[PDB]
Amino acid sequence: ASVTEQLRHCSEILKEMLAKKHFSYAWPFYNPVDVNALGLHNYYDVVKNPMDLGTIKEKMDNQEYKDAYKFAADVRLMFMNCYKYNPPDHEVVTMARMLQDVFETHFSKIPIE
Ligand SMILES: CC(=O)Nc1cc(NC(=O)c2ccc3c(c2)c(-c2ccc(N)cc2C)nn3C)ccc1C
Repeated sequence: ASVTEQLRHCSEILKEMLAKKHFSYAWPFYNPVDVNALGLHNYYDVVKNPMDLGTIKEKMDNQEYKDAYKFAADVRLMFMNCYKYNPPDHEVVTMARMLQDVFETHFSKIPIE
């Protein structure tokens, strides 16, 4: 479990989160929340550190993650932003949790801290 091998598995996890099979619930998370289109103008009063898969993929491609756990922190931040902002019963929370189930299932293969 070198850091290279771990970062390689994190790239595979991200590819899986962006894969076609999950599009039906992952699409709200591909790009920054479109606050202006949706009219969610209190979003930035609640969420001070936005994150989305496109941002994570740009960081991964730029070699910006030093280890698997910094990658995990950014992925989990994207999900926590959704859970912090949206009502727990909301449809986008259901979609977020489905995408998180994909992440957590695969991230379970990464050695602990
Ligand atoms: C404090 C507050 O007002 N909460 C709140 C929020 C909602 N939410 C929506 O109405 C909504 C509709 C379509 C939406 C979203 C949210 C999001 C979204 C937003 C943020 C994050 N982080 C991730 C995602 C995927 N994407 N799409 C396509 C409704 C009622 C309340 C009271």
